[PDB]
Amino acid sequence: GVGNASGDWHCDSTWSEGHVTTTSTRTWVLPTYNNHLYKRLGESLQSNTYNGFSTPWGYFDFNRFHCHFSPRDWQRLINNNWGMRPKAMRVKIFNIQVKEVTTSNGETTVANNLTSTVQIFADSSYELPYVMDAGQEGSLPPFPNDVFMVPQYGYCGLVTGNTSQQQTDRNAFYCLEYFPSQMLRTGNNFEITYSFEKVPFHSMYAHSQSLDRLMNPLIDQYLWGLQSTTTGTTLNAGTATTNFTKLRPTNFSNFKKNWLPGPSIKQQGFSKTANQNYKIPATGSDSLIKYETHSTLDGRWSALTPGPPMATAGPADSKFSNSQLIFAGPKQNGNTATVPGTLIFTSEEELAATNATDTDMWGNLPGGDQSNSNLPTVDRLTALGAVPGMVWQNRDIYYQGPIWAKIPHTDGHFHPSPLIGGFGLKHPPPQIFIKNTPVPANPATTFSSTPVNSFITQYSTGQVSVQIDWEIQKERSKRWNPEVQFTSNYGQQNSLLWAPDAAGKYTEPRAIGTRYLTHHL
Amino acid sequence: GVGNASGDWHCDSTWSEGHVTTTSTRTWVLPTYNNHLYKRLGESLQSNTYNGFSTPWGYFDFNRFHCHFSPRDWQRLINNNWGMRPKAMRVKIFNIQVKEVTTSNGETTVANNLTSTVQIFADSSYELPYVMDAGQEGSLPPFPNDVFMVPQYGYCGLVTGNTSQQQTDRNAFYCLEYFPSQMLRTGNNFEITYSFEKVPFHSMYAHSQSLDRLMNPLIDQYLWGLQSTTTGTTLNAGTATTNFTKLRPTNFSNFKKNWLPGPSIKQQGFSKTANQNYKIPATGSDSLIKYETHSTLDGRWSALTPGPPMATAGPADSKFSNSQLIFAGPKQNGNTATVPGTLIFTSEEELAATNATDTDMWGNLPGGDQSNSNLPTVDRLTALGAVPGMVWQNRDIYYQGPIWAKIPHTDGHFHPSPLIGGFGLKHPPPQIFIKNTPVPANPATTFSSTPVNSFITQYSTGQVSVQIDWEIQKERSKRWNPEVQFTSNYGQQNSLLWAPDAAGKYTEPRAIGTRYLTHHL
Amino acid sequence: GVGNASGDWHCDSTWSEGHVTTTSTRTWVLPTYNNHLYKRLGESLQSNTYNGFSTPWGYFDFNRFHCHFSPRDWQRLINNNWGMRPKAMRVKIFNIQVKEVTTSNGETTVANNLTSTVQIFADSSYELPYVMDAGQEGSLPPFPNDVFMVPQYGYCGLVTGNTSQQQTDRNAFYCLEYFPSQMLRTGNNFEITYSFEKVPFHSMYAHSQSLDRLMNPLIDQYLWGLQSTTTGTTLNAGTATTNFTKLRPTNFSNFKKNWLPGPSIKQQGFSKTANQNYKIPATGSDSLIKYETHSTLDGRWSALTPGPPMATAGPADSKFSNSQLIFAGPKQNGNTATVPGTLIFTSEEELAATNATDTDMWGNLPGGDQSNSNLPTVDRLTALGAVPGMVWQNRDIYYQGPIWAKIPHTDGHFHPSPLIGGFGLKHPPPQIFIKNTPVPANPATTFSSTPVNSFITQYSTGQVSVQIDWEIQKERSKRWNPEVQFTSNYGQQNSLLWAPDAAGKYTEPRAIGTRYLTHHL
Ligand SMILES: [Mg+2]
Ligand SMILES: [Mg+2]
Ligand SMILES: [Mg+2]
Ligand SMILES: [Mg+2]
Ligand SMILES: [Mg+2]
Ligand SMILES: [Mg+2]
Repeated sequence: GVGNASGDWHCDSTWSEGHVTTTSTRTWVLPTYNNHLYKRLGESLQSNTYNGFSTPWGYFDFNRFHCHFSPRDWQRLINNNWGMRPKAMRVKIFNIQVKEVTTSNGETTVANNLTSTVQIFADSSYELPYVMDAGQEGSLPPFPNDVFMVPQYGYCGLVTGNTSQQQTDRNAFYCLEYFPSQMLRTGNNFEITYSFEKVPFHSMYAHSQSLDRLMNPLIDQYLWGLQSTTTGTTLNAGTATTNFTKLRPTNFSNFKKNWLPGPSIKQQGFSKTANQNYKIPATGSDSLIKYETHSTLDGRWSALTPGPPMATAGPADSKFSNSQLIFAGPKQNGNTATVPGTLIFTSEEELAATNATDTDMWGNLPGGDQSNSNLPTVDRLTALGAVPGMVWQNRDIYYQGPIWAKIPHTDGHFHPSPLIGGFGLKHPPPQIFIKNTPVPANPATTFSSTPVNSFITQYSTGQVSVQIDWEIQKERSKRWNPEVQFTSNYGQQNSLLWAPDAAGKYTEPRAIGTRYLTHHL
Repeated sequence: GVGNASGDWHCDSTWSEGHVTTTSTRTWVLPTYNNHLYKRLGESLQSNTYNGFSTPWGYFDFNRFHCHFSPRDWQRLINNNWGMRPKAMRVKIFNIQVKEVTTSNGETTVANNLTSTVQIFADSSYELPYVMDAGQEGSLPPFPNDVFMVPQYGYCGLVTGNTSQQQTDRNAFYCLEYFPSQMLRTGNNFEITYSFEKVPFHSMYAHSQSLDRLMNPLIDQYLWGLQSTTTGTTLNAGTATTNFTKLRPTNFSNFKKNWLPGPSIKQQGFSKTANQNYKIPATGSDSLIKYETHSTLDGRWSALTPGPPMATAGPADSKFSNSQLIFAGPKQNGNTATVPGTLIFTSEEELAATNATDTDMWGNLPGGDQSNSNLPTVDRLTALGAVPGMVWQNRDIYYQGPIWAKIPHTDGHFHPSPLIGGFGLKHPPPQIFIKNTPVPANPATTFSSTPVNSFITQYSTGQVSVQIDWEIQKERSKRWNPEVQFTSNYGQQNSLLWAPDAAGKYTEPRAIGTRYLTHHL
Repeated sequence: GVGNASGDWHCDSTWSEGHVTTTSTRTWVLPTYNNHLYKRLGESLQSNTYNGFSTPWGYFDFNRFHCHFSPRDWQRLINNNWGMRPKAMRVKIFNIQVKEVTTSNGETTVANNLTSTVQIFADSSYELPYVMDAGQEGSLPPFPNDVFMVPQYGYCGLVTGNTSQQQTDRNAFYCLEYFPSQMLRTGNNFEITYSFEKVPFHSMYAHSQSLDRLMNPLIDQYLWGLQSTTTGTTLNAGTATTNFTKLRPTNFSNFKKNWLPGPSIKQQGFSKTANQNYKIPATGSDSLIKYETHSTLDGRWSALTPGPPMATAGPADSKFSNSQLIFAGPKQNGNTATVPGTLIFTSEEELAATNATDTDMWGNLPGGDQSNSNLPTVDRLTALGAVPGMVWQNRDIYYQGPIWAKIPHTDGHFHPSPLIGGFGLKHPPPQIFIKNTPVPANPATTFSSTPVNSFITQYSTGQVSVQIDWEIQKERSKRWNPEVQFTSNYGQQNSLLWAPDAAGKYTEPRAIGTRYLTHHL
C-alpha cells in the first residue's frame, strides 16, 4: 500500500566457486518525455542522414560492467580468473513515487499523487528495435549513491540512399501503448527474471606465446624451403642458383607453420601530439571520415570503429586509431577536448600475440610473377578476410565498457562477437520500458472529440535492483613465476582514487581491462 | 485501495484459426456535464425540428473498427479473409481518479478527492434510447496513446409534425438515476461481458463475376425470344415481321436469366468540380435537401443517405452522391470545406457486379402499350423495391466506419443490415453510462427544503479496456492468378503515413474498406 | 500502515536474582547529512593530521550507562552488587515519520511524505570502521523525555607519517549503499537482537586490603633478610657489618611478598589552582601535549589518556592528571572552561590498594652497583610493563561513561580492557545505520546522464527502543560493620538534583562510579 515499502535496498556481491552474483540497487527519476507524444524524427545530413521516432517512454539500461561490479570486485575477478560469462539476471523496480508538479507566483511545489500510475513492460519477445547495445549513455551509474535519470526511448528506421531522410513504405512505426503493460501505483512493484543463452567465456588473459613461435627452438624441421636464388648478399647480383635449406633454428621466420594471424583491416594512425598529424577538418569534402577507414552501406559512410579485433598501440603510446575505445577521463565533463590527457585510452596490444596490427598491415605479397628479368613490386595486404587456418583473439571487455550486444537478425554472420566488446546474444536481456501514465488536467464541460492535450505535470521516481549471476573459470596455470596483476599503485594522493572527492563527486580514473593473467597458446 | 492499481494496460491482438481477438486500452476524462442537471431540449426548425433531453451522464462508445484494429491488423484481416463478424466483448473501466478543482487569485489548482465516486451502469435491458449507433463522435480514438473525453449522453424524443418541437403525452422522459448503478471510488473497477447474437459474416470480397454474365459464353440457350418486329435497321421502317431467334452467344443482353439486380433508389450526382454543378443554396425554399433524394416522415424531410446498397462512382472519380460515406481527410480539422481533396471519399463501385448504379436507374419499361400505330415512351425505373428473384450485396464496412447498429424495435423490417454499414443487431453491445457523483459544497447552517445547487467542481479520469473476439473466415479460392491486396504504396514520404508526424499528431490518411479479395457469384 | 502505530513506548527496568533488564525508548530526529553525498575528509595538522570520509548516513549509539539506567537504578545496582556485565541486547526502530520541508515567502512549512523511506542496516559482520566506542557524543540522552539528533557517520583512514593527510593505496573507501539495507516507510519497523560474548564481571567494589599488607600482623616470617650494612643511624658512618634479621612485625615494608603492584606509566600532575602550575601554552613547539605523557605512533603524538589503570588523586583534591576522566558539570554548556568547579572530576583512588599511583612512580632501583667506595644513585622507575607476579584492578565504569569498546583487530593485545573503561569485546553491539532515502526534485524533460543533484528537502523522526539484559552478582560479604553506600546527600536544594529544574532542563550533577562496596584481597 501507501505506507509500506514495496522492496528493500540490495547492493552486494557473493563469490563462490565458479560463480559470482552481483546485486545493484539505484534510485531513478523518470520525467514525462515528449509531453506524452510520439514525434517522427528525421534529418537529411548526407552520411549522417537518419529517420525514426522519439517515444514518450523511458527505458532501463544495465549494459555496462561498472553497473554491477565495484572496482575492488572487478579486481577480484580479473586477477584470479581466466574466463567469465553472464548466466542469469533478475530485475526489480519498486518503491514507486509519482509526484505532481504545480507552479505558482514564486517557486514551484511538488506533491505526492497517490493514485497516479506508471506503466512498465519488458519487450521479452524482441518486437521493438533494440537500442540497449549501442554503446550509449543511460545505464545505471557506477556509484551506488548516484541517482540517475531514466533515458528516453527512441529508435531509428530504415534510411534509403545517402541524402534524404524520407521514409518509404518499408519504414515501420511502433506504438508502445500497443503492447500489454503493468500499471503501477505507489504500492506496486515490478519484477522480471532472465536467463542468458550459453555463450563462450570471455578470455581474461593475455597470451604468453606468439603465434609465429609455437615451435621447439632447439629442433630443426624435416621440411625444406628455398633460401635464396643467388649467391651473395646483393639483389640482382651474384650467380643464379636455387639455394635450398632444411628449416632449422634461428630462421624461425621461414619455418612452415600450421596457423595464420586473424583477419584485419588497416586503420589510420594519428599522433596524440598535434603537430605530428596532417591537418584534416571535421567537416567539408575533406572531412576526417574520408581519410579514416570506413565501410559504405547504401552510399553512406560509417567509420570502421572500433572495427575487427586487432593489436593496437599501448594505452600510453603517442599514437592511437579508431580501433581503440576512448572514455572520458575523470576530469572530463564537457563533450569535446583538445588535450588527450583528459581522456582514457584503452589498448588491445595484448592481441599482438595472434592478431595483426591495426595501423600496419596483415602482410605482403607479390605484385606479379618474377623471372630472371622481372622483379615484382611488393604489394601490401592492408585488408584480408577469413582464410583457412586463421586464429585470433576478440578484443577485451572493460570495467566501464558494454556487456552484451544483440546479434543482428540476419541470415549470415561471421564470428558474432560484438566489435565494441562483450557477448553477442541472439536473445539479450530484454528492454524494460517505463512511462508516467498521462493524467488529464481540468477538462471543458462541453464535449469535444479533439484528443486531450492538457495534462497535469508529473514525474516519478523509485528504485531499481539488478542481480546478475556470473559464471567464472579460475585460472589453472602451471606457470612458475609471478603473474601481472591489476593493482592499486597510484602512490600518494590528496584524494583517494576510485572514491568520492572532497566535494563528493565520484569519478573513474582509469579504464580496467580483464587481461592481466596469461595463458600459453 | 488508494495506492494499488485496479487494472493493467492491454492493447494487443491475437490471431488464430477462424478467430482474432482485439484488445484496446485508452485513457478517458469525464467532466461534469450540464452542471449535474437534466435539461429539456427542443427547437422548431422545420425538417430539423427536434426535442429531447441532455443528461448529466456520459457514455462509452466502442462503435468504430479503428478503436479495435491497428491499420496493420486491418490489413491482415482484409487481405486474407472473406468474412468476419463480432463474437464476444468484454469491457473494463478501472484506475478511476476523481479530481477536485479549486480556483484562486491566479491559476486554478487540481487535487485528488479520494472519497468521491463516479457512477457506472450498463443499460443491458435496452430500456434507454440507444445512440451509440448513429454514426457519431465519442468512440475511443484510433491511436492508443490518445486521451479522449467521454461524450455527454442525450436523446431525442418523438417529434410530431414538421414545424413545432412541442412534446405530446406520448413523449417520454428517462431519468438515469432511476436505474441501479455501481458507485466507484479510486480503488474500484467496473467490468462487463457481452455476447453477440449470431449475425451473418460481412462479405469481405468484391465479385469477380457480373450478375448478367452467369452463363457459359460458348453455348446457346434452348429458349427463344423475339429479336425484332421489322426487317432492316431503321425504326418505323421496313417490313413488319415477327423475327424470333434462338438465344445464342454475343446476344447475352437478351438471354433469359434467373436473377435480377437488387432494389434501388436514384440519388442525385454532383461533381467535385464546382462549376460543373447547378447553383443550389444550403438554406431557403430551394435548399439542397429539396433536390436530393429524401424520404418524408410525418412531413419532415430526411435526406436519403447513405441509402440502400448501390454501386457508386469510384473514390477518385469527379462525381459523387449521398450514397457515399465521406470522412474528414488527414488535414481536415474544421467542420466545413470547399475543397473535396481535404476529404476522404469512400466508394461502393465493387457493387456494380450485382447492384444497380446509384446515380443511374434500375432500368426502363414501356410507358404504354405498343401497336402498329403507337410507339410507347421509354419510362425510367428510378426507384424499385424488392421483386422476386432480386439479389444484392450490402455496402462495405470501413476501418474508420461503424461496426454495429441496433435494429429498430418494430413489427417489420426488410433486410436489417444498417445502411451506414455494419451489423444489424437486435441486442447490440449495451450502452455504458458514467457520471461523477455530485459533491455538495459548503451548506447553510439553517435548513432549507430547496434542492442543493452548490457543488464542488470535479472531474474524473481513468482507463477503459475493450476486448472483442471476432470470428473470421479465410478465403478458400481456387483462383489461379494473383488477387488485389491492400498495400502500403505511398512511396517516398517526408513523414511516414499511419504514424504520428513530427509534431506528434496522428491522422488517418485514407479510408480502407474490406473488399480486395474476390469471389465468383 | 499509515494510521497504525508500529510500536509502543517502553522505559522500565526489571530486577530479579542475578539479573536486571533495562528498557529505554527515545524519540530521534534524522536530518539529511552531507546533502546526500560522501565527502573525502583530510587535513594536515602535524600530530592532529587525519583523513577519512563523512557519509550521508547517521547511526545509533547506545554506548553509555545512563542511556539504560535511571540514577535510582544505578544506585540499586552499585550498592548491592559486586559485579555486572551485559548479557543480551534488543533494539527496535519504529513509528517512522518522513517529513517534507518546503520554503516560501515567509516561514517554512513541514508536511508528511507518506511514500518516502529511510534505509536501515546493522553492520553485523563488522565490515565497517567501528566508531561507537570512541567516547563520543551521539548516544541516547540520559533523560527519557529528551529528543535527540541521530549523529552523522564518518570514519578515519590510515594516516601515514606525521605531516600530510595524503592517502596511499592502502587507504580504504567504504560505500554504505554497497550493503543490503531494509527500506522503511511510515508503517514499517526495524528490529535486531544481539548477544554479548562472555566477558568478565566488572568489579564493583573497592579493596579493603592493601597488596603490601596481606600477612598476619602478629607472626614473624621464617625468611631472613639484610637489615643494614653498618652500625648506627648515619650513612657512610659506623662499623661495616652485614646485619641480618628474621623478618618480623612492624617491618612489613621488608617482608618477602608473593605479588607486585600492576604496570604503570607516570603521568604529569597539574593543580586545579592556576598559579600552582608552570605556564604551558596550548599550541606551538612548547604546547601541553609535549609535557604530558604521550605515546608516539608513526611520528604522531597521542596523549596518554586516560592511560593504564592507576591510582589517581581523590575527585576533590587540588590536583589531577590525564588518568582522570572529566565530564562537563551540570552548568557547563560551552566547550571550554577556566574554572574546574564547572566540571566533574572522576577518581581511581580506590586503586591505591593494588595499583601504583599515576603521578608518582612504580618504585625505585639502583643506578649501579654499590661497594665500600661507591653509593649508587637511586633511579626512578617511572614506567614499567608486565612483570611476573603483578596484579592490578581495572579502572571503574561510570554512570555517564562508556559501556563497551571493540578490541582492536590485531595479533596481540595485553589485558584487553578498554582504558576509558568498560567491557572489551571482540564482537561488540553492531552499529546500526540509518539514512533518509533521497527523493529527486522536479527533473528536466530532456535526458541527461549527469547524476541528479536536485532533491526534495526531507528529514525523518521516530522512536528507538533498546533493551539490555544484564547479569549481576550480589555481594556476599561477611564483613560485620556497615559498608559505604552511594546515597542522596545534597541536603536542602532549591531544585531537586537528578531532576529537571524550573525551566525543565535535566542535568547530571555528579559522576557516579560503581565502587562503594568493598572486598578483601
Ligand atoms: Mg554507467
Ligand atoms: Mg531480420
Ligand atoms: Mg474514433
Ligand atoms: Mg418498438
Ligand atoms: Mg548520552
Ligand atoms: Mg586487523
